[PDB]
Formats: sequence, structure tokens, C-alpha cells
Amino acid sequence: FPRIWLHNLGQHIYETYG
Repeated sequence: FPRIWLHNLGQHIYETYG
């Protein structure tokens, strides 16, 4: 299910907030 791979990207923008 490589489609869920897009969710990983959300982890990069989340660090920008912290």
C-alpha cells in the first residue's frame, strides 16, 4: 500500500511547526 506513503510527507511539515 505505497499509497499511504503520502501521509509520511505530513511528518516533514509537522517538524516545521516545532
